[PDB]
Amino acid sequence: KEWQENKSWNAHFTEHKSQGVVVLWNENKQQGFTNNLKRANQAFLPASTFKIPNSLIALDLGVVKDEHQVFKWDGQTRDIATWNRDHNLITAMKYSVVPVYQEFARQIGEARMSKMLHAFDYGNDSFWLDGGIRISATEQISFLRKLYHNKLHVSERSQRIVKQAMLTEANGDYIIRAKTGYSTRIEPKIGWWVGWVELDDNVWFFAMNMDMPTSDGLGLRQAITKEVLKQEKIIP
Amino acid sequence: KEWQENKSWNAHFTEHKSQGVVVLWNENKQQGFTNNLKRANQAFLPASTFKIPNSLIALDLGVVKDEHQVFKWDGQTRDIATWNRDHNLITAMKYSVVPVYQEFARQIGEARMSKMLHAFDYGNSFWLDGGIRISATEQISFLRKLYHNKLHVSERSQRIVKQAMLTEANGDYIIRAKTGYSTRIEPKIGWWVGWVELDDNVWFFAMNMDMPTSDGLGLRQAITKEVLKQEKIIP
Ligand SMILES: *C(=O)[C@H]([C@@H](C)O)[C@H]1C[C@@H](SCC/N=C/N)C(C(=O)O)=N1
Ligand SMILES: *C(=O)[C@H]([C@@H](C)O)[C@H]1C[C@@H](SCC/N=C\N)C(C(=O)O)=N1
Ligand SMILES: [Br-]
Ligand SMILES: [Br-]
Ligand SMILES: [Br-]
Ligand SMILES: [Br-]
Ligand SMILES: [Br-]
Repeated sequence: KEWQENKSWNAHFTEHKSQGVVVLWNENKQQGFTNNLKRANQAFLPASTFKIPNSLIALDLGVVKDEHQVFKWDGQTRDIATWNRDHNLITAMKYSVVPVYQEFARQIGEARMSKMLHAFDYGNDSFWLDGGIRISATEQISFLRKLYHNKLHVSERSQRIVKQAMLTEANGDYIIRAKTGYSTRIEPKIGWWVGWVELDDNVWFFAMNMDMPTSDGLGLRQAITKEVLKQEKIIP
Repeated sequence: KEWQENKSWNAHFTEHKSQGVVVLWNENKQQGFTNNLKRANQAFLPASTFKIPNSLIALDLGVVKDEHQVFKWDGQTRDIATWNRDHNLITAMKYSVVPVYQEFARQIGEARMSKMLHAFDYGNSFWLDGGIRISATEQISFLRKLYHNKLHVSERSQRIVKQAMLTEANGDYIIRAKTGYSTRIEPKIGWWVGWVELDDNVWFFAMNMDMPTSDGLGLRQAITKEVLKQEKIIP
């Protein structure tokens, strides 16, 4: 619908010698805001943000029975400690456990994965890491709004379970449901944070990506998004 | 002399795809604020902001008798229309009439210019392409002496220059200020320095910003005012 460029948010990026985009969508007012309309509409690899639709499809097809089912560690030690243990959907999403999601994708199969992504109108195996799938910030928001309103073609149940699994932060002021991403297999190397802020009276959808040349800057994904949310008085 | 960085003002620069510093000084609270403590303390060529001390010295030495004395156009046409006419101190300051100020400087002479700038503790054609340099915070320090009539020149000299600095006034505020554009030496910068008089307080300000072309000159005032609006110093 209607979009507005707010170049003042660029200050949040330059303060950290960083480049990227934040996109906000005010659900009540049906209005979007971004520091960079062009980058807002540039498609990148989803990386770990692909765990949202992967989770939805796995649940809807019964590849994942529920958020309690245990996926046993395969015993192969990997360089992220949190991966080297048993997981359920909740902890697999929280710790971005690629091995668990690769197994989901194999059991889903490329034919069913394709029909589901087409039905989700999601962007355009390992394809979400080093393959052809691409999605923009504004496309992330468009997908997330369908998930929020249970409007994706999968069961309501599938959508409620994934939204539970997206829980990141909650207090008396706000709830954040979101997914982090880090795309390194193809240039440019970017960090993602996509999801939404639930308030008493409104929802603010958000999608941000930023240049991530090294691991060191990963915290800026959350820190820069929150600086924008603070500035717009969406959270304290 | 306590200073505080307020990085939120950087929004006013980035909104205009621009880089620079604004420095504010709250006279009542004796506190300063800037978006960039480092750039606040970087010295640049004063350019037309040098007309403030040049005016003060010219008046104190009797090179300029008063704000009404006429400086006759020398008849040489220059690329700034407003320069191609007679001027007094008021219009020479308003239109930044370099030829008038060069004549002041010649009659002052380098010896008296030097002793006066030392007595003013001012910074470290010389103000355009020479050795004189001043920071935003040094501008504020000089302007506060002018405001309080504490520069070593006559009170009269100081009142006349403050009159000549008048830029804008209404029922909300008075601005006394001088614009500058430094182009002879890199980096090319715009200046706006002066103060905002309110009923109960004075806010000193000094801003400079990268000015690669003529196109952005209005941002000197526009960005300073966005900061003054945000801090609720003016509506
Ligand atoms: C999601 O964005 C994941 C999270 C851990 O940052 C990344 C992990 C990579 S594969 C493993 C690379 N790092 C190993 N130490 C990934 C992907 O390539 O899509 N998602
Ligand atoms: C002050 O900053 C001046 C205003 C007009 O922008 C600016 C003009 C330049 S050119 C000097 C003119 N040369 C001969 N008449 C200038 C400077 O060079 O310092 N200041
Ligand atoms: Br929940
Ligand atoms: Br991640
Ligand atoms: Br007098
Ligand atoms: Br006056
Ligand atoms: Br000027």
